[PDB]
Amino acid sequence: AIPEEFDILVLGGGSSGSCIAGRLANLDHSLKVGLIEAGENNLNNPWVYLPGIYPRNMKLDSKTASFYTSNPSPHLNGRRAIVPCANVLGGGSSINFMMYTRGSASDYDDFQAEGWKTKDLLPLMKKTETYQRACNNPDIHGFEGPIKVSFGNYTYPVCQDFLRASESQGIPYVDDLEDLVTAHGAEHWLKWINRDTGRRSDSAHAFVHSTMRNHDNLYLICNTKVDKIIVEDGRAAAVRTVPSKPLNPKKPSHKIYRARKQIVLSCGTISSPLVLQRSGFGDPIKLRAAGVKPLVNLPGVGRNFQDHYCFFSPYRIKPQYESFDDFVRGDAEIQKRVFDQWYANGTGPLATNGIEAGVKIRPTPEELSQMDESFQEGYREYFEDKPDKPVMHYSIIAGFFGDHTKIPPGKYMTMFHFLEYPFSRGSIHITSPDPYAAPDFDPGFMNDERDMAPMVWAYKKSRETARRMDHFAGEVTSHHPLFPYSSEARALEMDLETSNAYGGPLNLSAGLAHGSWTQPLKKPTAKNEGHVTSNQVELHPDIEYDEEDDKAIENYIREHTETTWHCLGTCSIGPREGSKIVKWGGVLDHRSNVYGVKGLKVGDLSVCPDNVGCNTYTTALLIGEKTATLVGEDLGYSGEALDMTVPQFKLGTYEKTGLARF
Amino acid sequence: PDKPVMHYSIIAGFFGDHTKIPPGKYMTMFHFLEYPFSRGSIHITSPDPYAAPDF
Ligand SMILES: Cc1cc2nc3c(=O)[nH]c(=O)nc-3n(C[C@H](O)[C@H](O)[C@H](O)COP(=O)(O)OP(=O)(O)OC[C@H]3O[C@@H](n4cnc5c(N)ncnc54)[C@H](O)[C@@H]3O)c2cc1C
Ligand SMILES: [Mg+2]
Repeated sequence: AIPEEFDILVLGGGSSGSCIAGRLANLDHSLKVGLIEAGENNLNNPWVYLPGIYPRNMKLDSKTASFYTSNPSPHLNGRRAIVPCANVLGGGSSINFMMYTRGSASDYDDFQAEGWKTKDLLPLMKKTETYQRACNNPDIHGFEGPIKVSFGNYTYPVCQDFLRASESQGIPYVDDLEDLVTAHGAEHWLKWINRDTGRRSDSAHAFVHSTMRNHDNLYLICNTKVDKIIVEDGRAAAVRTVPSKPLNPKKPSHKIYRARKQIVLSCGTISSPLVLQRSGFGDPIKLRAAGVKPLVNLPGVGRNFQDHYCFFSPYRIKPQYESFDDFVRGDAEIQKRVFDQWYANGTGPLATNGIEAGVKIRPTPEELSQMDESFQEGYREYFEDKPDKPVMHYSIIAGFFGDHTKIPPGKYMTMFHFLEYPFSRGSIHITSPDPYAAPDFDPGFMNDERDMAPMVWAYKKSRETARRMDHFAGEVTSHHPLFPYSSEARALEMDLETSNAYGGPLNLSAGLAHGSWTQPLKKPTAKNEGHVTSNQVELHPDIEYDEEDDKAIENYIREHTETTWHCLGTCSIGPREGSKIVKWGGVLDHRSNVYGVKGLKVGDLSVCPDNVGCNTYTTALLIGEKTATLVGEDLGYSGEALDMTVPQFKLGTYEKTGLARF
Repeated sequence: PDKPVMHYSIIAGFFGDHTKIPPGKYMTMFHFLEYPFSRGSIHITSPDPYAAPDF
């Protein structure tokens, strides 16, 4: 039922690869497009389409992730950060936290490609999603794309508090932070959730599984890891593959698919440089170490790796407030209701991503003056020039994203912060011919001195905005930076009466404190009389820092940052000779053709020369449709019907038609 | 020769605030120095019986 020779191969099941695959199959119908993926098929998989069970996908024993491990680095205090990668069809779209956001207009301009300008990509960004939200800026958001975006069907009350708290810190509340022209802001964060159904909006169901029902000319080859891309006579005409799991040691197996006219790498920013390097694309010197024969000289493959630096800081919440923390804990009685409401209706806690509100930031020069002089020096060259770019982002999660086995029982609200444009640059490289062998690579977290100041400053900022929220009960001190014990900057725990409130009536140890493990939090200043009851506020004292209280936050960040999976770079656009933005030299042409070979293209999110200050999923879709359009013109097909609409039953706004709301 | 310098035992549980520790079952070691060298003091600050001494 599967033929050996596809017309257009599309390696990878990544969200970008599903874009290229779905769009490409659609343009001709007659054309035969075969997609190859190293992972399980995900059609109608309950653990994928329903949004609220996202954290499970990240477990270490979890099937759907690869968990690459980095070489140890001094900068992380000897820490060896894991760098997880998606391993299911649809890529990370089947796994992601479903945060929605969009990068600055300056970002796409920074690629400085012959194309790829924001002015050109705006319509293409507009073509790939419908916008369930009550849009005000309708000249930018699409309104009838395959992928749906909304606020979900449930809303934790945390968001209003986070907004009233952020607004008091001099951070403006902007209705749309995805406008592409903003630094400071706050918003009720959008999610990749189909509001009309409550399902996750991954690219696979929207592009691949929606096309296959409708059209015969698409082949899905799940569970076949790519080994190598055979190339001869200057054309990339084949791709030998191996099974994803080597279950038959005595007789290893492989298969060689053929592509008549085009080939495409959408394997993600980690796997892809490896696949090029196994084919011999790289430095001959670096490649002889693995014994692979160097076919083409591309030093830039594997270089210029880039991430974001998230780190979580939980704060305990009052007992009376709602959280998803007890669902993922997870109780057998709460969880039953949480599912039962979703099947019965479609609107429940399960039908929402955890994160509820968030704040992009660009520091005031007055507060910028106290940052380390190195970062000031970086700010002048990098951000001084451009107004559009945020330096750092943080949001708020209505629960604890982490291991609940290792934290005290209760309900928490956890702040999430990720640096927007880390200066640091990593690398990656294969060590062995074997597909299965783990690459050695240096993500290079905190490799550059300049990356620390914004991190510390955002912890100092987010703590203050979590201290002004109505929900706040006290920091969880075990998961906060290790301040000296007598410091006034210290992370205080929950009150005694709240300790009784969580402990239950029958506890024999609530306020009992021996060993001084934690310090009780002081009562809030009394509400003013003579104010309107709705305007009264009771508030904790502001905290202040010294050098010894800064070193602690610094060590905290060094010892607890990790990849945010916004990884990109490696194979990237630029001159073959080299450029300032890509010191080792680029490998792609502006038309996404790999240098030195004919017929090979990259659809990965790796393509980007430099960071996009937004969650990476949107650029995945966008780059996937760029490479799709490029393949389209490369085939010589007319600009008429060059647009490649997927089948879908469009639902209107509920007031336009009666069949579309929750 | 008779005098121990220090003692510790073992408690078949966690003697402390269970609200502030992750859920599970623990065995907690307990150690107390036998003869601390240090010497303290105590003194009343006020005539009132109820007043807390500084010490
Ligand atoms: C846990 C998690 C949470 C995230 N949350 C968010 C979020 O909330 N919002 C957001 O914007 N971004 C988020 N992302 C990041 C975002 O999903 C990724 O940037 C995006 O999916 C990148 O897509 P890609 O096409 O570049 O790579 P991928 O989606 O990883 O595509 C790569 C595919 O190729 C396959 N593959 C790899 N090697 C081979 C090989 N040798 N042969 C065959 N197949 C291979 C992989 O199995 C995978 O399916 C998150 C990511 C993680 C993983
Ligand atoms: Mg990834």
